[PDB]
This record gives sequence, structure tokens and C-alpha cells, in this order.
Amino acid sequence: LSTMEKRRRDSEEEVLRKTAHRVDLIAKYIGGLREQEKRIKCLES
Amino acid sequence: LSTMEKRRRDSEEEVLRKTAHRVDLIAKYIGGLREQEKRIKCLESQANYCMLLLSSM
Repeated sequence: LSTMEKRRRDSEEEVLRKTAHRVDLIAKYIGGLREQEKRIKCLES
Repeated sequence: LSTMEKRRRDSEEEVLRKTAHRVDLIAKYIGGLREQEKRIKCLESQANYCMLLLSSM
């Protein structure tokens, strides 16, 4: 069972699915996260 | 052997997996940066609040 499941994990199609999901997660949050980098520098001063 | 090596390296599946790992690191760091930015925003707001009363002398 362990081996079959490790094979299911390392499956290429699921790898692509996971990667695409992560990139979309980037697009949602990091898509908005890359903002106000200079705000901390402007206010801290 | 160098030829077989170069072939093993540029193998498409290896490309995909190296890409996956790089994306893993980048996305984890993006989440961490989001959390740290939230915490820093809270800290700067509180410091700007308190310094007004703790002004000087």
C-alpha cells in the first residue's frame, strides 16, 4: 500500500495539478501581495 | 558518458520537477512574506500610536 501510494504521489499529472494550483494561489495573494513595499520605509523614517 | 549525462539532465520530466521545486520554494516564501507584512503593519501602527504620547522629554 505504501508503495502504491508513493507512486500515486509522484504521478506527473497530479504534479502538474498541484503546481498549477500553487501558481494560482500566487496569482490570488502574491498577485496582490507585491504591494506597498515602500510604505514601511516611508513610515518608519 | 558526458553525452548520456547531458541527455539525462535536459530530460523533460527532470525539467518539470526542478520547476516544481522552484515554485514550491517561491510560493512558500510568498505566504511567509504575506504573514510578515501583516505583522509589520500591526507593529508599525502600534508604534506610531504610542510614540505620539511618548513624544519627547
